[PDB]
Amino acid sequence: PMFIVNTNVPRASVPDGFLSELTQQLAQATGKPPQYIAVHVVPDQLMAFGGSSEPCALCSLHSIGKIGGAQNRSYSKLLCGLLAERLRISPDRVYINYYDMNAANVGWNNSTFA
Amino acid sequence: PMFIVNTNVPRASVPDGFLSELTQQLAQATGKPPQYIAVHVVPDQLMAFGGSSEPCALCSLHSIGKIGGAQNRSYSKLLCGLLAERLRISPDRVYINYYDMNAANVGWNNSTFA
Amino acid sequence: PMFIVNTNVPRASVPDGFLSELTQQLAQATGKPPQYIAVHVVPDQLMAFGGSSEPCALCSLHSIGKIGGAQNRSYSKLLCGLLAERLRISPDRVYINYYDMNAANVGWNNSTFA
Ligand SMILES: O=c1nc(-c2cccnc2)sc2ccccc12
Ligand SMILES: O=c1nc(-c2cccnc2)sc2ccccc12
Ligand SMILES: O=c1nc(-c2cccnc2)sc2ccccc12
Ligand SMILES: O=c1nc(-c2cccnc2)sc2ccccc12
Repeated sequence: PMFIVNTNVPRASVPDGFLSELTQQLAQATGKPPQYIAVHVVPDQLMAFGGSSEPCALCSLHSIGKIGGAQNRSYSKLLCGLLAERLRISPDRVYINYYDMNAANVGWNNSTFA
Repeated sequence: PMFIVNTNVPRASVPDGFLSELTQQLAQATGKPPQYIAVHVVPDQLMAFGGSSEPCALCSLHSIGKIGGAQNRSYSKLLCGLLAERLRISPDRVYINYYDMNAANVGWNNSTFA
Repeated sequence: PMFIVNTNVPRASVPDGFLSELTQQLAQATGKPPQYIAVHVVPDQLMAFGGSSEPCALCSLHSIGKIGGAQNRSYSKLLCGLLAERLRISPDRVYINYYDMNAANVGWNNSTFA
């Protein structure tokens, strides 16, 4: 899986350990091995959410499966929780787009997962 | 809705108020209230379009609905117009990818939409 | 087509000709003229892959067609090869998401390709 967070919160506000925590928490949440989890945090972005430049985040989670109604609610609680606690971003200023990737459309190490 | 523009134009060339204008104009164009609209502008990027490093932009618009043939033509006219007028990017050096998101695949405020 | 690479490799380690090399190689691989190809490289990113911050890349390739099981297996070899040689990234620390875009969902030059 791959999780990306884009935020206007400054780099200095991203705690040491955050990438590791996202990796571990996402491994738990998706049930996929941590070695397959990629995480990408992009601070200091020029962003607005609802016209306001208060802290916000635009995120994506891509996974081959493990994406769906109840699962995505669980991920959103988890991930908004982490963004609120670690980056001090209000959950109502976060969007997370979820993508259920076909294995044939995910490349890795000179092939795909199909 | 979420609009992202990645461009090689420098940050200093992005006019004051650009994210506000994008918010307002996208609210009008999509019919969604501006509170729902998130905008993300990423200048100074290392990019090429057609092998040329002249000003260009790669953009995305994600929305739960309000995506379709005629609508996307209208968004393209609007958005290319703004990138041309405000960032001085030729419309023929802009790609905009449109994504119709299922509500269940959009997280917000500790949960997802439906 | 549009190819994006996000990587923790530093900017100074991205060769000046990489965007052009990618443009040319992707034109050959997709069978699309290079004028249609846009490339975006984002270095210096805060990323981890499998919980490690050794060099890695998260990439996407969007195209109106020319996307599919066999083609994506081929693109992965092409792109892993380029990332390994030019950016010194191990191919097992590369993900590439492939997106077959509907022409109606790709904006360009004030309109879409529909
Ligand atoms: O569910 C998975 N999703 C992966 C993914 C999806 C989209 C983008 N990038 C990566 S990689 C992976 C490797 C092994 C086992 C499961 C997975
Ligand atoms: O106007 C509203 N905006 C909302 C929203 C959703 C996502 C991002 N930003 C804002 S959710 C909402 C709930 C109840 C009543 C009004 C609203
Ligand atoms: O049209 C909407 N799209 C939203 C969206 C889509 C994709 C990514 N991020 C946000 S937020 C929203 C909230 C309530 C009612 C409509 C919408
Ligand atoms: O295959 C193509 N894909 C293009 C694309 C797709 C997704 C995102 N950005 C660009 S642009 C294009 C122009 C003319 C003829 C073919 C194409």
